[PDB]
Amino acid sequence: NTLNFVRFLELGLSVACICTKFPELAYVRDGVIQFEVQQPMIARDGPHP
Amino acid sequence: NTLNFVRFLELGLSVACICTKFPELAYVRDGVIQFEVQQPMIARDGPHP
Repeated sequence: NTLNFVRFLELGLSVACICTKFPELAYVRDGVIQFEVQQPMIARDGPHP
Repeated sequence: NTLNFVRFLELGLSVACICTKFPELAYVRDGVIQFEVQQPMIARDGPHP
């Protein structure tokens, strides 16, 4: 018998991740990702600060 | 992220009010509005007034 080979991209699970190659991953000590998120405002009056 | 800007008139609440600009509102002591409603009547007989 001959096996049926699966490629990772053919699967439906491949949508849940963003694959990227990186040859110099053995030299990396610690990687970080930064975020900047702002929020809207509601203007009111009365006994509300 | 980029904030999404909402304008008041684009809402469906804007049909519930008639907005108008008024620069000298702070010099209004007591703004006033009137109504003049008339009513019909029924002609009848008998010893009624």
